[PDB]
Amino acid sequence: EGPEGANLFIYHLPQEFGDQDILQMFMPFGNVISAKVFIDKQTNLSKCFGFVSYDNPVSAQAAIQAMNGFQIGMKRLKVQLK
Repeated sequence: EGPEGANLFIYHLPQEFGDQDILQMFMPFGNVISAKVFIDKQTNLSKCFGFVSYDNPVSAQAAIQAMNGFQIGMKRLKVQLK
């Protein structure tokens, strides 16, 4: 985890997405220093939301503007500054 408002919560993820998936999807907006999908630790199933950290707040802002409302797997992502 890093800087500022450089941290994002992403909701309505495809349940099949893992850490690497979310990392690669958000790297186009800048240097991602950590990315995590949250899972139910009994079933190991994704909770369909996760966390992404950039090394700068402008990347996070760009990611929000581009990926909030973005449709993938018949859902629209909800991308939110933490």
